[PDB]
Amino acid sequence: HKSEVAHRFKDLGEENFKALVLIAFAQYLQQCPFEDHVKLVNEVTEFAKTCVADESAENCDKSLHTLFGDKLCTVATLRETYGEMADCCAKQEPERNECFLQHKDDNPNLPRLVRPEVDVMCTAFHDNEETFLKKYLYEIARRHPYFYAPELLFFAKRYKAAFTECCQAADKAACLLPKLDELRDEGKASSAKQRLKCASLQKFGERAFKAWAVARLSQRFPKAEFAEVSKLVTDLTKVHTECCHGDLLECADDRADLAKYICENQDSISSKLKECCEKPLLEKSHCIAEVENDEMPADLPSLAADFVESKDVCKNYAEAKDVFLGMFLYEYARRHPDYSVVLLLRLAKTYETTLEKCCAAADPHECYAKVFDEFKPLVEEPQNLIKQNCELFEQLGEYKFQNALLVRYTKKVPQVSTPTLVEVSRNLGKVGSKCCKHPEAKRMPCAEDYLSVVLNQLCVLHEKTPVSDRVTKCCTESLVNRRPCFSALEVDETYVPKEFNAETFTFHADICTLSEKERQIKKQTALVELVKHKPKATKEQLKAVMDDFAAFVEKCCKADDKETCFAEEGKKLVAASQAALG
Ligand SMILES: CCCCCCCCCCCCCC(=O)O
Ligand SMILES: CCCCCCCCCCCCCC(=O)O
Ligand SMILES: CCCCCCCCCCCCCC(=O)O
Repeated sequence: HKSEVAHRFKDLGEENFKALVLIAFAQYLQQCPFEDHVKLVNEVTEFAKTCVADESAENCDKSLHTLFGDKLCTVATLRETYGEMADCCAKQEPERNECFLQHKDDNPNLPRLVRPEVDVMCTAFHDNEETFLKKYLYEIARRHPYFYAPELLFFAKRYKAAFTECCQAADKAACLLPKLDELRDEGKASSAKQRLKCASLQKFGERAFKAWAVARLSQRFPKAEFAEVSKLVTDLTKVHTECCHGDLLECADDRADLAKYICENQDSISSKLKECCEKPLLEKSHCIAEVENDEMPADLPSLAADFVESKDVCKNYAEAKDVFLGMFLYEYARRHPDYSVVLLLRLAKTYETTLEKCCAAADPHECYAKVFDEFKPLVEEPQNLIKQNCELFEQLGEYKFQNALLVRYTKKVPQVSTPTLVEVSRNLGKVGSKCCKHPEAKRMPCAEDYLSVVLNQLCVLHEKTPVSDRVTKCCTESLVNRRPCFSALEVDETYVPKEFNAETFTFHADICTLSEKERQIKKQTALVELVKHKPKATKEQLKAVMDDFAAFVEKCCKADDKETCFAEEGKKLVAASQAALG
C-alpha cells in the first residue's frame, strides 16, 4: 500500500484506531500521565486523516514503525523519565524499534489500581463516558505492556456494556460488582495465559509447543484431515513465536494472515467458523481462537488398528517419528474433546516411550500389544479427582469449599505465607465453582485452563520468595507434570507449630456489615493461622471451633454494644478453643 497509516485507519475505523494507538503508547511509555497520551493520540489521528484524504501527502508513505518511533522520539521527558530508552532514538529502523521493545517493563512498580465505589463509577461514566473508559484502558495497558492490544479492546467493550446495564438498575452495586469481578478475573487469566505460553516455548522448546497445538487444534477441528491440522500447527507456532518475540504490528499481521487462511478454507477445517469469519478484521483471529469444538465424525474406528495391531507400526514410526506421534495425537485428541490437552500429551509421551523400548526389542509386536492398558491410570487419575472435588463442592458450596481447601493446603505447605494460602485457595474454590457446573464431558478441559492460571500465580509468587523445595519442584517440572506434582504433595510432618498470638484471633464489630468478600477473607485468614498454630487439629475439632466462631459472630452482630461483645465474647471463644484443641 502507498500509505500503511491510511490502510490501517480505513480497516480499523477512527474509534478502534484511536483506542489501539492509546494502548500502543501506554505500553511503551508506562510512566507518562493520561493527558500527555491523549495529546499524542489526537496528533497521530489528525495525521492519519490527511493520509486518508491524499495518500501522497507529506510523510504518509513512511512505515508504521517509522511513524511510531518518530513520535516516541518527540516526547520531552523521554530521557528524564526513561533514561537509556532515549538513546534508542539515535538508531535507524529496524534497530530503533528493536531497542524500544527491549525497554518495556513487565513489572512496572505502579500502585495498585483502586476500584472506586459503585456510585462514583456510575456518575463518572454518565458525566464523561469517553474519558472514564479511556483512562481505565490506559491504566490497564501500562500495567500489562505485552497484552495483545486488540484483545484489550475486546474487554473494554465488555466493561462498557456492564456500566450501561447496571448503572440504570435499582440495585446498582449488586448488579455491577459481580460483573466487574468476573471481568477482572477473565482479564487476569488471559494475561497470565499469554505470559505462560511464551515462557513455556522458551523453557521446553518448539517441538513440545507443536505437540500441544496438534492436540488442541485436533479437539477443536476433528473433521479436518491430519495434513490440514499439521499445516495449521506450523502456522500457529510461527504466529506464537513472533507474538512472544515481537512488536504489536508483526504479531497482528501474522494473526490476520492465519485468520484469513482459515476463513478461506472453512470447508476443510470446521463448520462452526461462519459467524467468526463474517466479523470485522479486528475481531476475526480472536473470535476464531475462542470458537467451540466442531462435532466429531460418526463411527470413527479404534486407534488399535493403526497404532497397535498393524505389522508396520515400528516401520511407520521410524520413517518419521514426529509425524507418526503427531498422527497418534491427532487421532486420539479428536476422539476426546473431554480430555485436557496435557492428558493427551501424557498419553503421547507414554506411547513414544513404549515404541522406543519395543521397536528395539526381540519381538516388537508382542512388546507393544498392551500399550493402551498403560493409558488407563493416566486417564482415571484426573477423572477421579474431578468427581471427588466436585462432590465436595456440591455439599459445601463455594465458601465452605474454599475453607476445606484452606485446611488441606495449609497442612501440606504451612511455610507459605497466609495471604498467598488464602488467595490461592480462594481461586481454587472459584475453579470448582466454574467447572463443576459443567457436565462430565466438559469438566477436564475447563479445570485444565483455569488451574493452569491459578498454579501459575502460585509459582510466580513462590519464585520471587521461595519457601518450599517441594513447591519449587512442582513449579519447574514440565508443564505436563506440573499439576500431578501439586496433587502428589503430602502433609508436612516437619513443620514447627507457630506460637499463639492473641491479636491474630481478635475480631472487630465492623466484621458484621463489611463486604461479602472482605468478611470472608478476614475469616479465612484466621482459619489459616489456626491451622498453622494447631497443625495436628482433627476435622471434628476444627468443625467445633469453626461452629463456635459462627455462633460468636451471630451473637455479637445482634448485640447493642458490639465493640464490647467482640472483645469479651472474643476472649471467651479463644480460651474455649484453646482448651478443646489442647
Ligand atoms: C481444588 C480445585 C478444584 C478444581 C476442580 C478439580 C480439578 C482436578 C484436576 C483436573 C486435572 C487438570 C488437567 C490435568 O492435569 O490433566
Ligand atoms: C497449594 C497447592 C495447591 C495444589 C492445587 C492442585 C490442583 C488440584 C486440586 C485437587 C485436589 C488435590 C489432588 C490430590 O491430592 O490428589
Ligand atoms: C486457638 C485460637 C483459635 C481462635 C478461634 C478463631 C477461629 C477462626 C474462625 C474461622 C472461620 C470459620 C468459617 C465461618 O464459619 O465463617
